[PDB]
Amino acid sequence: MDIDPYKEFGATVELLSFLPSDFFPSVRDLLDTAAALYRDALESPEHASPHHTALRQAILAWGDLMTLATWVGTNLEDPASRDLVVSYVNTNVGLKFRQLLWFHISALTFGRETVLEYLVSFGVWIRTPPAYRPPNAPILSTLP
Amino acid sequence: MDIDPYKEFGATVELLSFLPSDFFPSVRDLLDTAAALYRDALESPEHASPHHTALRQAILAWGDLMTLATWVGTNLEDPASRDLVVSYVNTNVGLKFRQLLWFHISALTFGRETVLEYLVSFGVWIRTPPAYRPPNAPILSTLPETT
Amino acid sequence: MDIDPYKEFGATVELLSFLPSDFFPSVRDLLDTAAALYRDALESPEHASPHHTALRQAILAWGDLMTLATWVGTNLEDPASRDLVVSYVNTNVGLKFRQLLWFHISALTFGRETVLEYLVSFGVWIRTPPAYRPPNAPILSTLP
Amino acid sequence: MDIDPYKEFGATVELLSFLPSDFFPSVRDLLDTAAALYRDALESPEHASPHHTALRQAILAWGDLMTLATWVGTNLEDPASRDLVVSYVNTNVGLKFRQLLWFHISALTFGRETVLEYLVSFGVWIRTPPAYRPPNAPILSTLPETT
Amino acid sequence: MDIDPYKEFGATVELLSFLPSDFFPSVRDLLDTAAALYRDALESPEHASPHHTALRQAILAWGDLMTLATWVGTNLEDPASRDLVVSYVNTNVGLKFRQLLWFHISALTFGRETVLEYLVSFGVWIRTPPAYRPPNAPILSTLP
Amino acid sequence: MDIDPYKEFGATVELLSFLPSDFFPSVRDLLDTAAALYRDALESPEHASPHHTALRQAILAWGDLMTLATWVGTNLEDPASRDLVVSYVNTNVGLKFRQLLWFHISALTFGRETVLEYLVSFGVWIRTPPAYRPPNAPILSTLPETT
Repeated sequence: MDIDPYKEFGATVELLSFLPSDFFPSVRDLLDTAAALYRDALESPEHASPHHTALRQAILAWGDLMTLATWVGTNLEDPASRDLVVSYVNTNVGLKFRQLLWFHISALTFGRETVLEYLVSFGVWIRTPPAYRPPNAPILSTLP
Repeated sequence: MDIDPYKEFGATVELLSFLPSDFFPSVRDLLDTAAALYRDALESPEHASPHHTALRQAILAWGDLMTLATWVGTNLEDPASRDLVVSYVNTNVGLKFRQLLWFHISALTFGRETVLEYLVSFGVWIRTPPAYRPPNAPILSTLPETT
Repeated sequence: MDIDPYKEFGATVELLSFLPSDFFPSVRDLLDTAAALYRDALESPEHASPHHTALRQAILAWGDLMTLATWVGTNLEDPASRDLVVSYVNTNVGLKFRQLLWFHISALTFGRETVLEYLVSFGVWIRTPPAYRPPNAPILSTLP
Repeated sequence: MDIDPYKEFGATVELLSFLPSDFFPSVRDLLDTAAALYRDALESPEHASPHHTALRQAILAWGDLMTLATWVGTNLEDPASRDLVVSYVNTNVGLKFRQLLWFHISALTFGRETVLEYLVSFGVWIRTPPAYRPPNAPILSTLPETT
Repeated sequence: MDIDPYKEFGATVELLSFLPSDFFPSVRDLLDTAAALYRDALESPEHASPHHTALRQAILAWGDLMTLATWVGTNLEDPASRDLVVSYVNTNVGLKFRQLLWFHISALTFGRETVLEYLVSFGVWIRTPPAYRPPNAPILSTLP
Repeated sequence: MDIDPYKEFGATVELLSFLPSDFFPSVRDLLDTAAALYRDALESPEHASPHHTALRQAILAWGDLMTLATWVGTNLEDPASRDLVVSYVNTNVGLKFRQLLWFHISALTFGRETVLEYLVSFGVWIRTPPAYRPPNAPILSTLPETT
């Protein structure tokens, strides 16, 4: 129905819909990265931040998902439709799950509020026309 | 790798699982009830308890899952394999959801602690064969009143 | 020689023998339970209450039994005795464990005391004829 | 699964192997030793030291083991095997045993701490050249060892 | 076996494995640089920071190593295998010893904690796609 | 250039070296013992004393060294030179390691100060010819008790 996993973290999907998927790196990179960065905490009895809790869902859902996606190519014998599904999956799926994936990470990496900026900010960069906006786009920053 | 979305919720999946599918109410039922219950606060931006959040993810998750389930029969035209997936889905998959799903609901509705407690004890129930264990398995008791 | 495990907690071998095998769920089911609740608490560097140790022992020997048992017939081509080993496995030995096994676990969540009285009152239960025997065998209920 | 029945007293297997398989006496020796020393105790409903348990446990275990070893060829007398396994057993199993088995024993006799110690320091002895070490490694006894 | 020289400095190898060797300049540059920057302190009776202590190990190990590597081309007469070993060495070896080398230096140059950033940060740069991420990558910075 | 990984540890290599190889226990032995001893705290992120750290480096170092030693015989196929390097390695090289290696271990196990002290005195031992110096060279004495 109607529910935005970003709103509770005080956010909006559109803000993201208007910074095309092409951006958010490939799940893997994201995965591997994030993973072995907090693995310990990740598998800890303390959901310090919602992000954490959430995270896994996307993980399972997906992990368990791909774990299934591959199955398709086992108990099924019809390469026409079998090798077709993988498409919509590893593509039109990673979408909502990639940016989001990253998105979340970004917090622990940097911070909730702080994040906002990189969002809107870029929003300006993008929308702002080709000839002016210096290709040197916004990037997840420093400390102060 | 290996992670348990209950590590924080002081419990484990490996455990619950015993649970014969015959236990968890129909997906929709679960969806309805759940939603139908806390509806407002749900779509609210206020993360009261993590449980809430994740749950929501499970939603979109299953959301697109079904939002995709309808996609299966839409673009794919191979009535043989088509129904072979919808099955595994609404079943071999929903399980994990329905399973955990419900549990969550139960939490807020009965309080994280005591909740598992029920689950716990019950454990031995099933881990108990026929002729004995009264067919009156313990039930989600509306939290007993006072002391 | 002559020593009873149930003694360090005041109990005899006959005691449990009042619930002829058939009751005690089988090994697997049992095991899981533990780790399924004390995963870490198990491999925890603390001996909170002996029990654990005991348990762990049964686990060892056992874990070694199942490591040797499976081995019996795979690394040594054997006759009318590669499927006849599993026979004794279950019946006269594993039993003692299953009970003692479960036995502990139980108390580890119900309080050794009450735990005892369970099989106790229950004893008469089973030993008290059917048509008359109460419509419900007392169980390791959270207490109520 | 995985677990070290030594953490129960802040210990790990490894340490063991470091030592020569031979090092530890054969069960028999070991067995009697205690049975003739602490028998009175053990049998009593006092868990004084967790050790007690594990100890006796290993005993049941092995007790069944040997009550099984003799059963290895009770009803059936297989030619090239029946005594080649009762061999392997003591070979790759009684090992894990005796080590701790004894360890345990002496321990209660020489308090946990001191116990650990001895072997520790002893360790290097062996893993240290000839004319650069005492006539032999130090010994057990009570008051002598460090903290 | 299993041990990470970076972990004690609160770090992880992977973080580094995912920023390919090609990055870390040639040992020499690194060496000469680092060397005559703290030489004094380097050969001082005070291991102020572990980095120091560690450092030399890699140094010796390597210094003493190359000191040997060259030997290969002395008491050995077989150019086929002699001139082959140098390969795996000056390449597949400098690896773990270069980034690490630098890595350590980086501290004294900048600082422990501070470092972290340049790591993760870049992690974002890299992973982040070609068309957007401005070639102007992260670089060891300033003071505040 | 010229550096001494002992400058900080208040000592020098040039010194120790006298030490006839016959002194340092086998590499493995050293590895085992060492590891086997402080195992946990070792793989721990907490730098207690620098000694620890460096030591670890020596590990990887030798680690890849051997991790490479196995590489030698794997890809290179010239049985003549092959064994000519493995030798220099496990010997002409291990030396420095075994040498220092052990020393470290000794430190934590006996305390930086007193440790060298032993080493020190010993110095004159070897620097002393036959017929005199009792073949009972001073030994790593478990730190004498009290005053």
